[PDB]
Amino acid sequence: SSLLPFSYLYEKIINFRNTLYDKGFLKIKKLPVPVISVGNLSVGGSGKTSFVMYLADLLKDKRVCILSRGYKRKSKGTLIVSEYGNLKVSWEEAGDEPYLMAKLLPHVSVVASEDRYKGGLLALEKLSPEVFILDDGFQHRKLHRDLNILLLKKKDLKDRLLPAGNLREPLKEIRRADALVLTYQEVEPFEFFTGKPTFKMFREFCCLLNSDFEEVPFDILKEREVIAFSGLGDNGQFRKVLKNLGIKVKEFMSFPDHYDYSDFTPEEGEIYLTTPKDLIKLQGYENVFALNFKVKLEREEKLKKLIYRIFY
Repeated sequence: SSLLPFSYLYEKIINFRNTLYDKGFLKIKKLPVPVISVGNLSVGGSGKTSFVMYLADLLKDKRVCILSRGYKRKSKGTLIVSEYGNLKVSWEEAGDEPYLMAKLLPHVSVVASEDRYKGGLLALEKLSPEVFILDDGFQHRKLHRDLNILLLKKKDLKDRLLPAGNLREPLKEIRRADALVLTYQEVEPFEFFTGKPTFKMFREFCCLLNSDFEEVPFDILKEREVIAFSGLGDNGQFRKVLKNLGIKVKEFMSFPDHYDYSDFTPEEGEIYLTTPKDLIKLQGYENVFALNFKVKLEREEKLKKLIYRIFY
């Protein structure tokens, strides 16, 4: 209960901030080329990362560049992670999120930068792309965006601001979005009424991903028990997924959050499962995999059309 005052305080700061942006007291910068945004209001499991990839496949016909956050100080403030598939740095230097994104999109560039506008400059100069994509840039109002997509899960509506709840901004800020994406339909379906474009989003278990991030069937799991493991405190969520899919787990294994899997030595002739985020660190050990979900989006044709109009 003692956290609610802080929440009230936090609300004042955030609303004040947004207010400044609403009435043009703070500058919103513009890039010479189009900019699409993807984000959400809360912390924790979001599904934004899933959408970005799906989005990228819709722009396969064009020159795409991702503008990642690349959290932390150990960046220049700007850095090129991938030149259309080709990784130019290590996962240690680039971070887990951008690196992973780079592999999953072999035909797309990735740029890590705290400041996105600065990321754009380097982008246009060297890679010369046609379109940008902001992952988790809904709060980043510093940079203008033609298409501001916002993601919402059923939990978000029933949640509160930090530090009590999980929201970073009040639900009233939904209005800023140009289009909505209703997430987690596969477990908790719901509708939302705005007048804005709206799309129902499902995630479905499709296959596995090996270390080279090439798809392999999940039939290999049948009639075999597996040894699952997770690098951090996501185990409660990870196990839940394993249980719902109907995968038989003989044992679970948890590791320290910062564990880089340097000293692990896998038994021969055994199958292992883990998270994609951790899989990137296990290139070489030829019998470990990760779960792979793909986005099933209704009214796909309409979404492209939404996207297709911003290029003029």
